[PDB]
Amino acid sequence: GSPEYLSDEIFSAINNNLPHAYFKNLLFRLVANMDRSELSDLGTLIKDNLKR
Amino acid sequence: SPEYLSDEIFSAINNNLPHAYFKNLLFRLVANMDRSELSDLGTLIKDNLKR
Amino acid sequence: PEYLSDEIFSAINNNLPHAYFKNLLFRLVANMDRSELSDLGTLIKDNLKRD
Amino acid sequence: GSPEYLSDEIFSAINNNLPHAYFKNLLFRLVANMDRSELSDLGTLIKDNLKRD
Repeated sequence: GSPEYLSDEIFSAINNNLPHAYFKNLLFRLVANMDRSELSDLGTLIKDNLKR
Repeated sequence: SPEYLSDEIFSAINNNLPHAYFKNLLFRLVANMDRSELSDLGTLIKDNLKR
Repeated sequence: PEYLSDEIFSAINNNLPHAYFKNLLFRLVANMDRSELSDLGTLIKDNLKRD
Repeated sequence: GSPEYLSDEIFSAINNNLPHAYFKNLLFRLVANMDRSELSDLGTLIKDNLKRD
């Protein structure tokens, strides 16, 4: 029975106290752990994000 | 200050973060990046898509 | 971190000298201060350590 | 026979007209395709280069 969502302000405030580099060591290790489908899912989200 | 974080210490890091942090995490960070940043990320993705 | 496309990486390198590709790594690691050195140092370890 | 050695000045010259992001990109394409053997090689060598001040 534990909420699956992190409010913005709490997100923004946790990230303000993480080792800066973590935000690439994450994506690299994330993108590295993806498969084909995970990749187009990500490519497309990226695609959208640039058009918006 | 390292540019890369070691495995077991990055686990130390993640380990003291509630799951909520990671839920739709990929989404969020992607939500914040730059044009060249994400432009960069798109290329890698398109690369491994063929790589 | 700028990403260099699989096609922008290939292009360049084929226009690089065959001799340029000779033990680049010592030159590089030579042209790689201790800071860098340790970063990539750690990484190889991790890369290796994996059971 | 083709050369297989480049003077420190040609190398360096050839590096300055190289995109700033060539080496990091280059550095990990090598790494990524190294087996346990070469991995262990470069560590030992990074180690060696650690204290060869």
